[PDB]
Amino acid sequence: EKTLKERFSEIYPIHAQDVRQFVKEHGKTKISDVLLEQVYGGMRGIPGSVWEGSVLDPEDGIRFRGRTIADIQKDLPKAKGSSQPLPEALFWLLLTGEVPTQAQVENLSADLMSRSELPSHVVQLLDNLPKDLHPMAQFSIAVTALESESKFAKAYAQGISKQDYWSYTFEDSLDLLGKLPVIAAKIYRNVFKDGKMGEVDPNADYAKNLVNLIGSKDEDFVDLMRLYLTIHSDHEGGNVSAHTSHLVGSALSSPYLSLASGLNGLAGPLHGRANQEVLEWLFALKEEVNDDYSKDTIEKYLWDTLNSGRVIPGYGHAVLRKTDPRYMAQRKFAMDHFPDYELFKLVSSIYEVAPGVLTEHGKTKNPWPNVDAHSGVLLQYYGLKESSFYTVLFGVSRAFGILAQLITDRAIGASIERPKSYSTEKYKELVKNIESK
Amino acid sequence: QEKTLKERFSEIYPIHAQDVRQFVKEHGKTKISDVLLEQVYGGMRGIPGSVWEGSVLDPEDGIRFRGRTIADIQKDLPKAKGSSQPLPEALFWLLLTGEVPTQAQVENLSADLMSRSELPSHVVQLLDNLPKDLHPMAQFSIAVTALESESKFAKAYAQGISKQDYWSYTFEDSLDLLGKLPVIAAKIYRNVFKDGKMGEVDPNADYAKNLVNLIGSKDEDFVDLMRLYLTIHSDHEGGNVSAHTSHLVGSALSSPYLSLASGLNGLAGPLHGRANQEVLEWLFALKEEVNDDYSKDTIEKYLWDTLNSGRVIPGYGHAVLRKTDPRYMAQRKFAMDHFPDYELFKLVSSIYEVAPGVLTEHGKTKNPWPNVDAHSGVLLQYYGLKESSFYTVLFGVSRAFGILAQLITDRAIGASIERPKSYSTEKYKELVKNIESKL
Ligand SMILES: [Cl-]
Ligand SMILES: [Cl-]
Repeated sequence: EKTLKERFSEIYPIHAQDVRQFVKEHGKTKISDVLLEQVYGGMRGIPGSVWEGSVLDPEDGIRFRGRTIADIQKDLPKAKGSSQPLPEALFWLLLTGEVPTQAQVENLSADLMSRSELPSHVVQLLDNLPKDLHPMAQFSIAVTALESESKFAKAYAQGISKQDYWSYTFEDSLDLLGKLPVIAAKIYRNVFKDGKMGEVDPNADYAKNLVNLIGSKDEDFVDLMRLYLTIHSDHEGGNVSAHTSHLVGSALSSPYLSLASGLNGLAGPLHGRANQEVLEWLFALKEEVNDDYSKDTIEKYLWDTLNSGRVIPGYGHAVLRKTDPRYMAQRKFAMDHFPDYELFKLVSSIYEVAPGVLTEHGKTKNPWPNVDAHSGVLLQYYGLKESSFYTVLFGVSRAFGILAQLITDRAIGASIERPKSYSTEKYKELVKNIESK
Repeated sequence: QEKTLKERFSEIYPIHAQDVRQFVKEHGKTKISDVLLEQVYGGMRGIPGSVWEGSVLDPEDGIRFRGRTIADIQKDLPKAKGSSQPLPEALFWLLLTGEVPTQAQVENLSADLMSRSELPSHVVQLLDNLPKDLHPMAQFSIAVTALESESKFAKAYAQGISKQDYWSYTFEDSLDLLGKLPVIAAKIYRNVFKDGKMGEVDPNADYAKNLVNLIGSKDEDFVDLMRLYLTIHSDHEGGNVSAHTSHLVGSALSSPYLSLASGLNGLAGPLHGRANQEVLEWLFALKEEVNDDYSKDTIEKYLWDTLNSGRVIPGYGHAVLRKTDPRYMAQRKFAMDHFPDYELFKLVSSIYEVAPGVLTEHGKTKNPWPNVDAHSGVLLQYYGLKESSFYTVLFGVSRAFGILAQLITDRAIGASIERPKSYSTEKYKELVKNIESKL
């Protein structure tokens, strides 16, 4: 059977020619306006990214290569005896657009584990960093330190042609992905435990390797991380982390510098800590209700929150018109594994009444929860109680979607992202000249 | 006593914010550009997608810092005593406030940066243990990211400050970071290319002098060159990859450390921060081929060969600027006042005398004039900075002035998070087809 690289080598030329023909025959078609309020409002609504892996369906939720969450939960290969989709199977789908067989996933898992040994200088680096340096900073530092191994950087310096960039980008990406669970686990053991990691089982999959090194053999913990790392793998190219990695990657920086930069954007409080924000709100709610998850007590707390200008964290979509299927997938996991967990029963009680209160409030068009409203409770259940580590887990997942698009961008020879800038003084000049024609 | 940078800026940004607010409220619906399909598939070239106050490129007069040309800042900005060169700390004041600081204000700002220049021990340990084969730019952004433990904005945000006070902690982190950048860069240079031994910071020295001192020199002509170098590379609009990257990461409220580190990683890209080294590599190849013959006949032959072979003359040819880069002329003048007999400079000057006419007669170059990158390497080579894998670190030590100036301004006016919309190629096809069917 074909490997991932072999199958992608047959698919990318078709995509590259299709893109060139598409732009040649339709490049002059205007697809949007640029209003002054958009360049001053973070380019909101501007089509400014070509991202193949995932598209947000406003009616069915995020779609990975046309597949919904229910689609990948049904079609993607699973580990033996498990019901959860494997994140490396989704990576295959993101990169190629095709569903891999069972044997292709396991061979890809084995290939990832064979690339998972951290170089000596990275282990030394991480063991000496102070514990009060945030794990996301330690995360992107470790990723940057792997640049000495970059096959793409060496290939560029040795005059490799542009049409061969993808191959070394691919190898760097798989080299990087194999070491991400080891880096994340090393940071977790050093900062929060005794600094002792296990060893990488070469037959373990991506998620199982991360959980084992973190320090558990619980198969239910392994299944949760398979679900977690899958559903967080990709969400369009407009978000800060995806856009940052594409931007740095478009100047031909290696996957290591592109992922490290994307992680720093994911570290931003407005981007990657929605998980932590929900959990702090849950604990602040739990301290005043004291096991009372009744309809009246929760609805009163929700009305007092909505009437005080605040919002319910994790609720209210801008575009999605129903409950995030990623939220439902985590809800099914909790109901099958620990339905009587107090922190879940609190989350479940909010889900039972919060859509109705937000609707009655009338200031929320789509009163439904997202993935971040349900992820922290499951992590807490398995002992991942240190929320300052949650964005690291987010980064271990989203790196799949980030590196898939990075490989694709080099395969088609995507150009450097360089828009034009003006000062406010100059924008007032441009606008004055336009409005007086 | 005169106002500090923080005190003067705190008086200026409320005016800038109200002007931005009223401008967008009245004119927000005005269309300023189109988005063609070839643009979203072409890196958004020509798209207005950034608000960058510090610098704007004047197509006739070169890059302007808050309206000031290179000649303007050479005249108006304060200088170090006995020196004719502009101080980068002075340009930073101008980039942030739009106003020219006094001599005493620049000196107190230099002293403040030096008081924050002490690297914490875990950064010293980290840099010393990094292997020599790890690229300096990678070590540069690693060390900057390691300083995140000192971030006052990160600690204040977690405590729960108001949105109106974001800029204040962003400002402090930015000055804390600026003070340590010469130390980080010099430590890297000693460890990778020298004996790993470094001097101590002089609390009375300026930003460029501290950098040259720790690298291992006290030559005043070297210090003056670095004053000029760090000044003219400080900022160049907001569309370039490193400036755009730091704005994008900063728009998610990441600290200046993570924002600058991400910007440096973009600057490390071969298509962004290596024009200086590309020109130098091409200069050395010419010298080997011409056997040190720099005659007009010999150089013009080599230039026609390069253009007829389908290649470009590195550093020559602007897309917009219609004359020689004033930053090139400022560097040409420095060499003629310090070492006009240097052979490598005579090569650069010999090229400058004949390349514009050759490119013009060749007829394939609209603006056949050299940029700042055509002349920076030869100056760095004269004073012993011959390790070209270090030039982008020096570029970053300068460009961080403009990056951090805009990041402070972004937080002061509460700039929104940059988040455009993406589509797959399949969805773009459906979008284009529906648009064309209605035309
Ligand atoms: Cl985002
Ligand atoms: Cl650029």
